[PDB]
Amino acid sequence: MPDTAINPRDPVFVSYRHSDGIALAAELTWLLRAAGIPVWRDVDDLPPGDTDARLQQAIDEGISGAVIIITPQIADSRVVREVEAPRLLRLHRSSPQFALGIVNAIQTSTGVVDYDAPDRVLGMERPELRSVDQKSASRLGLVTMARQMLWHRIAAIRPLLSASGGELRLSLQTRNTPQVYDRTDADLDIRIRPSAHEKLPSAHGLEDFAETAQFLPDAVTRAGANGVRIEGGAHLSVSIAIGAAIPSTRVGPMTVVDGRGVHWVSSTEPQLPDEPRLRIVRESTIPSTAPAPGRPDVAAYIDLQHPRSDAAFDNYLTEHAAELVAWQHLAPTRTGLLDAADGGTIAAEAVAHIRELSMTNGNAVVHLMVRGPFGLAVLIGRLTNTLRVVAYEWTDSDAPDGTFMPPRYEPIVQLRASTPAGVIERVIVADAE
Amino acid sequence: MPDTAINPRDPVFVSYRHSDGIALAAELTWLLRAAGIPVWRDVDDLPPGDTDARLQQAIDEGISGAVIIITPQIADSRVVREVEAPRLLRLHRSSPQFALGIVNAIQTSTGVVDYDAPDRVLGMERPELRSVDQKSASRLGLVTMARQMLWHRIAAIRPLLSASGGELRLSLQTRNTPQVYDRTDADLDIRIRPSAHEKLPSAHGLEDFAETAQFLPDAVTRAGANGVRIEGGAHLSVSIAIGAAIPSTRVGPMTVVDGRGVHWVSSTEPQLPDEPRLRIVRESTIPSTAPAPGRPDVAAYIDLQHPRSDAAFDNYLTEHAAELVAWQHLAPTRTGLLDAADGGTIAAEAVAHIRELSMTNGNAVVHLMVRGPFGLAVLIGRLTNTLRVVAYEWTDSDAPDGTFMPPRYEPIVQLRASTPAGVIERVIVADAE
Amino acid sequence: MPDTAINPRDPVFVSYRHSDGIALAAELTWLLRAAGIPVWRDVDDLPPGDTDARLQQAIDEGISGAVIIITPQIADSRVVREVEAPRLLRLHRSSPQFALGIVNAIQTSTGVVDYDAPDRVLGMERPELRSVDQKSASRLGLVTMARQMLWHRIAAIRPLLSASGGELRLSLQTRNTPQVYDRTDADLDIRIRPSAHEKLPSAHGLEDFAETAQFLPDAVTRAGANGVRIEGGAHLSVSIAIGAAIPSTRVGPMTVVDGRGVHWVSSTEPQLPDEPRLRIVRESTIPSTAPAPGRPDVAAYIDLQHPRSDAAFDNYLTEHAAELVAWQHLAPTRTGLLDAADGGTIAAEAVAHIRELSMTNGNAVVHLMVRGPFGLAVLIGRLTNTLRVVAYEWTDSDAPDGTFMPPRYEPIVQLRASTPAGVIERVIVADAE
Amino acid sequence: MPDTAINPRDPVFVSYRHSDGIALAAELTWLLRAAGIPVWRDVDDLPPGDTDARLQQAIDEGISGAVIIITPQIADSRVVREVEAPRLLRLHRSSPQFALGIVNAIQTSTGVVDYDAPDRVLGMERPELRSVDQKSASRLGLVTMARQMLWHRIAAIRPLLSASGGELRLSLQTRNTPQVYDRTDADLDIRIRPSAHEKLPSAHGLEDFAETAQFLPDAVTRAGANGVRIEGGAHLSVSIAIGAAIPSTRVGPMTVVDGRGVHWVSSTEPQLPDEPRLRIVRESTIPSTAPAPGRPDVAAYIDLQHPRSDAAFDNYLTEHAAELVAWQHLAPTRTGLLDAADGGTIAAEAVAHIRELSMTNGNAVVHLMVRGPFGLAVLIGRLTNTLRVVAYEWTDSDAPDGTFMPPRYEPIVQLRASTPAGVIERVIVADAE
Repeated sequence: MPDTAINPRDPVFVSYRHSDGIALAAELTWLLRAAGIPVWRDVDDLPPGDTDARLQQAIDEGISGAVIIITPQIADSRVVREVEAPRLLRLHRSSPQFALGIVNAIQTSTGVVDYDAPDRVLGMERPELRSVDQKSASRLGLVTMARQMLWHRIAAIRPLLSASGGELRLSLQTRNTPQVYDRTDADLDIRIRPSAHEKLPSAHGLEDFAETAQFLPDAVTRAGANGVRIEGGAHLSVSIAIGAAIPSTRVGPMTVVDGRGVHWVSSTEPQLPDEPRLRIVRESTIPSTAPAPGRPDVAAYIDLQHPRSDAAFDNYLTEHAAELVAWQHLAPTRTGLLDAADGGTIAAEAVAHIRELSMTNGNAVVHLMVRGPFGLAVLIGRLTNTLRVVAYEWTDSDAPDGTFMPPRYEPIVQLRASTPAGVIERVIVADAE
Repeated sequence: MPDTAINPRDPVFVSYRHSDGIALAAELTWLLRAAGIPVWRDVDDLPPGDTDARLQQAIDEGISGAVIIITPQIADSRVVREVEAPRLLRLHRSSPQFALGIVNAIQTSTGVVDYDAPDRVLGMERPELRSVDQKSASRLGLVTMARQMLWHRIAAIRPLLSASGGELRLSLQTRNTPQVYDRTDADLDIRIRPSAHEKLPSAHGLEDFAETAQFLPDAVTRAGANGVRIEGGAHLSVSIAIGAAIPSTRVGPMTVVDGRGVHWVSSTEPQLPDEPRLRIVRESTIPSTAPAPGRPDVAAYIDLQHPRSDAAFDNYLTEHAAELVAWQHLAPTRTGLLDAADGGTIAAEAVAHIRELSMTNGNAVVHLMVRGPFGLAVLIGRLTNTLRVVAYEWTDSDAPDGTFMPPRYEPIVQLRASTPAGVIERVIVADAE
Repeated sequence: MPDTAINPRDPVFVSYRHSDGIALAAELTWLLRAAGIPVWRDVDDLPPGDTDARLQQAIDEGISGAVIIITPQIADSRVVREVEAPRLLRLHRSSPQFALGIVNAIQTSTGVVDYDAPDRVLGMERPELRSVDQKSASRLGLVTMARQMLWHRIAAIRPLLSASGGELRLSLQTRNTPQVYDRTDADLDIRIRPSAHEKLPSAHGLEDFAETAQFLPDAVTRAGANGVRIEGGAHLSVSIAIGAAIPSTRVGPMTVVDGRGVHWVSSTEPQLPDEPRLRIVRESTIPSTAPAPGRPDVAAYIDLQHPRSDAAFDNYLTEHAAELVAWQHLAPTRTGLLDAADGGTIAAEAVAHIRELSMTNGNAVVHLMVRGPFGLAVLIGRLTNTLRVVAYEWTDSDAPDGTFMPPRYEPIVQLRASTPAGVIERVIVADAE
Repeated sequence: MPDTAINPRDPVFVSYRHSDGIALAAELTWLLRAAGIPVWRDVDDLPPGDTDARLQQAIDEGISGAVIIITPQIADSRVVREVEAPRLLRLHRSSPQFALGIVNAIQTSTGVVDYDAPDRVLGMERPELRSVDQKSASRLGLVTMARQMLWHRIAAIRPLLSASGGELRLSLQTRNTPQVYDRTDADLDIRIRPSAHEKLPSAHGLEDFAETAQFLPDAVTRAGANGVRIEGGAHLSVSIAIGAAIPSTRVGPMTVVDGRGVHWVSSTEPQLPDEPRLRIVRESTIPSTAPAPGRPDVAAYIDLQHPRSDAAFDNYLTEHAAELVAWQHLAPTRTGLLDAADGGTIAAEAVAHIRELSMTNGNAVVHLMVRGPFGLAVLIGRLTNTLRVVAYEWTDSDAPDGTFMPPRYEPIVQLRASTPAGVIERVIVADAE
């Protein structure tokens, strides 16, 4: 019921019902997942039929925090009344480490949030919910509630992090479907919706990761970790995004582990190494008759794997050579896959090259393309701070209408590592729908 | 009687009442963060759950100090008189080295500080609130009480530093969003408020750091440490500002950790070393009829990155070429990243050229543009004891209205280093907010 | 038995209430700090908490000496009568190594200090407070009681130095604020009030140091130290002043330590060294045509930091070339920071050059004008006994009116080493505020 | 009581009271300090505290000798009667090697010194003070008391000097303030009053030094020490005085160390060295018709500092050239300071030149004038056994009227070494200073 029931790295339960409930709960769960939460949802995973016993067992299995949604349908709904609310409230009142989150959606007549609204909808004989801190069912309010919940989880794990060498562990995948057990032995578990475009990440998911990315630096600095560890490795653009979220400029040498269990460590900041592992395969030369009307643009491409797929990059250049000031394509000079030990130095060389292009060519925004291991993608996205970065993703997929296109690079996000208001400045990617 | 009250490196509590206290509490917590005091406030950090219960566990966890904002609305305070304040009073009565700070907004009709008002509104039958120290409700008063709180924290940590370490660990950060657990295993933890422009320190937070820059050297001299240690990173203008606040003239050897786990040592005052690891890429020799009457302007550009970013500095120069007497560009001779071992001598070399350019040109203010790592910049601010610095940071960000503006250097602080009034003499940055 | 009372390095408590108390004790605190005794003051240092309990704790932690200021308002005030006076008198009765100072501002028709009055005014029925010595609440008597406190401190310390190698330790600063834990492991702590004029010290501070200037040589001779060690980093003019206060004639091998924690040792008495380490960059030649009547004037400027700043020296010359018989400019021959033992040697060389300037112009007062490290300034101040020194402070700061004042030197202090009346013959600077 | 009161180095107590006692106390205190013993006086050196318990502590900690000054007002005072007098008599009775001298301002109606007065006025029951030695309250009686007491101190210190490598150590510092802890690890501690003219030796202090100057050669003889050492350093005129107070024939080897901790050793009776360390710089032939009317006058100038003032000496030459018969100026051959090893040889050469002046011209007094380290001045005074010397001291100070007079030497003292009347025949300086 106390410590035996509460575990800092445990999933978070969400309670809801009906159309407004399902809509707000899906938004809340996706945003919270983008914040790095482990979450438990009924539509996520349940053996149907006697759902009451399964819900009770899942709650008893250890729930780090709770989320409560307030709608009149909640008052009408049976499950929220008795199946889980007594358990959640009991675990709240008994265990301090446990957290209870309540979100109000009915709103008052005037339009202010009602603090005592949960009391009538949940029907508790003793209120204790008005005294509970409550956030409105607005996108800013919802992301603020995710703020508080993620920071609570960081607070809970903080003694363990101080014990475990101060190494904060993150798990990131956009491909993995929603799953409660998707949580690993990791402090934060960032998951983003897999899109129907089968290679692009979801536009809604990247909007949510934009809203929640500002907490990632805050989550890390709350963790009190001298180092940051990332396991998994999402799509290349999302990897650049999570790198920009936690730059080595701010805190920590980042060691990234891929799904293939390879350790990508951090060795240094942007640098041209003594022996260059990368080379300048292709560059651009152009005189500008009208240089930089508005913002200048620099697009660059990185190859970290020996097979060369320049055809799509050539198509991108043919489409957009006029806009970009200069483009550079890099490849590994050494034969064989990039060494795990020297991964940080390879990332340093790549980011140093992109820094050279951007800074010399007018401090222009970088249309970055990374083709390499997800850990290295995170590493380069990590080292870039002063560069405004726009990440592109590989797409060999058909058209949204289902027709053939040439291998095309498409934009995902516009990144800046130093933005307090989220490293994802804009989700430029079009929606799958 | 908890021992955690004795623990000095614990956050300081603030208690304020709704609207009447929101402004005073916000200003007080901002000055506390700027002074280096870790603080827990209602807006930043309520872990989800019961507000009264969460405050209870947060206070029981351990607070070195506590401050109460006396406002007329406390008479109707739902949480203060019930749980928030009685725990504070119990801790105050419990242990000697615990801080209870009183800020009173309920001014007497005469206009003097009202000693009896906090006791009356707090509702405590004991008149101990009259005998406790109490400061007025104004920016100067809030700054003075934050002075007292900082002095109490430093005094509590002083025997620990005298017995072991001999190094005062000041951690300053700008883009860390205000939060209680951002405090690290350090003595004093400086934080500023992040704002929208994503590269300029917030004008309000910068003014707070200006007020507390009177106090930070006092923090050092009260800690009694042989030297000063910094762990973390901040806006590079704030880095120059803290360097001015902690000049080499006062503080021993100063070891600065940039958040990467690598620490920059301080070696030697402004000198041109036997080997010039830093060269002058561009030097200014242009004759004007006379130097501009009034304060002469000097613009020194010191970029420590081999990736050259000349666009923004050239734009600033063309903007101010007529006004400034002379300009100097300093970039490292060696292509590799600068080593931590000689970082102190490198910063000494940079400040030596800055002083050459300033004193040779009529002993003028130096418009400092820095691209170096955090430790090098804070050392550069450290060694500029008599030279006058105005720090600039780069903005690829568009104008506040959204219209593009080319890469620009914009002034943040006007530093007259090592000043009793304050090392940030004027907050020259104009942020619309 | 309280081992804190027998600890001589502990601060000194001053008790004072109301307007007369604040004025008299503020003057007394400035005199005590200028003398070297660390002091604890009400207004400047109250850690936030119950003021009565805070004074209890402050008295408990350690008090080498105590001072009570007596006015009728002292009899009126409850705290001065009750919270601290019983503790002070009890510790005075109990422990031998404790000094209690009683200064009376109440004068009967006779006008002599009222020996009996403090016992009744303080609220103590015992006439013991009459037996203690007393002095008038004027500048002269207050300075006398300050010298008595300093002499008691040195008397208590003397066996400790006699055991600890006979090295008297001082820590002296001009721009740390009124502080209690300012005390390092230093016998005397000379702190001069900073007053809102940046590089310029306070006229009140220098005057108060002047009143206690004669005590410093007396402090050294009472300490029975083979040589004096000074930590610190005061201003350059105050540095010359303090050096002249403890001249090379009276103390012997002196190791002055700056804020950097590097030892500037005393090697040799003024001489022209075998290798000239100072070069006469700019010298004035003129016959004695219309000099200053009676007393000729000479200015010697020494800039030991290689960055040459002759603009303000040029302004000083243009202002005062007429009365000045000659001026000599001293700079180091080789570029860099000058070594410690090299520091003693260059101090000897600089004083030799200044002596040559004074005698060649007819044994004249020297407008000594130093731009160098604190230890060197203290050493040149120390070696100049026969010579008379006028010390400046390098205004590079704008005037309070806002009008631009070119970099200029202010005639702050007139110095004459070995003067029994006071090494600060007259404070030349106007009031800071 | 242990032998801790038998130690001779620790000071001697003097007791006075009220108005008639203060003048005798001042004269006796100054005359003992000129004699060479450290003396403790009430108004001089009482640490802050209750005067009764402070006298308790001062007497109990260590006291070699005592003085009870008998005045008509001693009966009225309470403190003298039972606070320190019975304790001093207790120590006198218990410890044999303790000195208690009695001076009587009470005069018998007949006119002889009153032996029986101290017993009744002091309050003692039994006849005690009649048996102990009694001396009148007059300059001759006071100096006779110093005779007896210094001789007792020397008798006590005789075995210690004989055992510990016989060498009689003296400490001399004219410019130091009245002090009781001024004593060093020295047999005698000669002090003179500080003068308000800020450069001149004090008129009253030098008068007392003249009165007690008979004692010092006798003190050296009675100490039974082959070598005599002077410490602390005093005025160069007083340095010549202290040197001539111990002529060459009466001293043997003399190792003089100033406050600088550099040893000046005595080498030979005045001789001209084979290699002249100090050379003639300007020798003058002065033809004065009818030379030596009565007795002739000679002046000599020995500046041992490489910087040559020469201006005040030129003023002396202009003022007194007519009556003067022959004058000589000696400046060192080697550039810089005078080396420690050859100090005795340099002094011998200088005195050889001085004696050449004082003999070749005729039987004449030399007006000796020194710019040299304390040890060489003392040695020069030592070697002036036969020739009669007048010591000069320079003044750059403004005249007491306030108007300026160019650098000047004033006639301070005329010396004739080894005389029984006193080495200080006259204090030529006025007594107004």
